[PDB]
Parts: sequence; C-alpha cells; structure tokens
Amino acid sequence: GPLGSEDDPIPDELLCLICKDIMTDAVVIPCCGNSYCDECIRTALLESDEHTCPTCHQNDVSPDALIANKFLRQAVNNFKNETGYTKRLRKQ
Amino acid sequence: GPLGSEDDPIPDELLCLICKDIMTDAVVIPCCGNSYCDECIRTALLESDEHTCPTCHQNDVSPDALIANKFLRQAVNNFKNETGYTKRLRKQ
Ligand SMILES: [Zn+2]
Ligand SMILES: [Zn+2]
Ligand SMILES: [Zn+2]
Ligand SMILES: [Zn+2]
Repeated sequence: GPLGSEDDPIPDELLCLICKDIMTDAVVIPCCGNSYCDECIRTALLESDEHTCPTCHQNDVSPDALIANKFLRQAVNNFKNETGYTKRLRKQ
Repeated sequence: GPLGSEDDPIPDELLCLICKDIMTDAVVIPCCGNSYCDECIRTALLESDEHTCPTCHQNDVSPDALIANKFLRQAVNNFKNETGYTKRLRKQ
C-alpha cells in the first residue's frame, strides 16, 4: 500500500545507522561504504582509539577520511520534501 | 504536476553521471564522494593514467579504492520498483 502520506519509515538508503534516524549532509566511510551523520560517524571514531567502525567494526578508518556522499545528501533532501520529514525544535 | 504517471527522470542521487543513467551495485569514489557504475568509474580511471576523476577531475584515485555505497544500491533498488525502471537483460 501507500506510504509517506502520514506515516513512513526512513529507509537504510538515507538513514543513519548510528542514531537510527535520517541525517543531513551525510558522509561516506571508505572502510566499508556506509553513510552516517558527519558528527555521528566522527563520534564513533573519536571514542574508539582502534577506529572501530560502527557498522563493519573496522580498525583502520578515520574521521578525516570521510568523503562527501553527494547522492546521499540529495536523496535525504528529496525524501524530506516528499513525506515532509522534520521535527519540532525548542527554545533550549 | 506529479511525477511517476508515465514519465519520470532518474535523480542524481542514484543516477550515474558517467553514463547519465541509473546503475546497480553502485560504488563510491573516495576522491570526491560521487557514485557511479563499478564498470563506468573503473573505465574512467583505467583510461586516464592521471587517474582523472570523471566528475571532480582528481589525479590520485584508483579503481581499487572504490568503496561500496550500500545506501546508493538500496535507493536504486527501491526507485526501480517505484517507477518500474528496467531493461532487457541477457542470460549470457
Ligand atoms: Zn566501516
Ligand atoms: Zn547519525
Ligand atoms: Zn572524484
Ligand atoms: Zn554508469
């Protein structure tokens, strides 16, 4: 049936595994190929001295080796506009 | 108007720039981040001794450094099933 009208789950083709949610300005990891939030993937490598990838569990990656997944960022932007994905910010 | 009725173009978020068409099992280039057909991107580096990227015109890439854009391949698979994009395959 149809999805996206009032409900729809974010696909893994544009959803960060680290926070299990969509990301903006997503990057790619040259250790495996998965894409996540720039900050999310950075945190994984920063907190892991072994540079343990948060998906393939690699031990030779780097937050400086993060490439720009143009396609990812594009899809996310379109997806957000189709289903109208967004959230309510606060005055924190 | 809407898209998907009887005509729909392939977006740059899952469309290969090299052949200007969708691809399957797309890979990513760690030089810039763009994704293209494994065969297409391979050909670009294979024919260019300078390893001139077919998008950013880099000079230090490689067909071996091609990573697996999990997300790309997933998007392509879904997109193909949405519009019904496909072609004549052969059992060679
Ligand atoms: Zn990895
Ligand atoms: Zn994230
Ligand atoms: Zn490039
Ligand atoms: Zn191609």
